[PDB]
Amino acid sequence: MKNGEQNGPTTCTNCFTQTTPLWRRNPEGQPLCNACGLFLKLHGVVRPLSLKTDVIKKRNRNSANS
DNA sequence: CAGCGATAGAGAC
DNA sequence: GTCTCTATCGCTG
Ligand SMILES: [Zn+2]
Repeated sequence: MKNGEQNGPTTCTNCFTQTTPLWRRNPEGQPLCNACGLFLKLHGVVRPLSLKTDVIKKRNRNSANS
């Protein structure tokens, strides 16, 4: 389609967040967003998802990213 | 050209 | 000053 816009709604099975810079996955084949896969895998233990937030701090960038 | 992993940085008190 | 949590970068095919 010429729309090219959104067509596949990915869902984080851990926090349902649809806003993320990189989609991660669990060694079990379950889809995760950014922090869920990075944080859960490194901790190996469940932790209050209460850390759920819709606001993410944006960091600086390189001179130019193609 | 795009996607991913690992490491390090920053913030608040 | 120290500690924790999260994101981006660089590299390869
Ligand atoms: Zn998530």
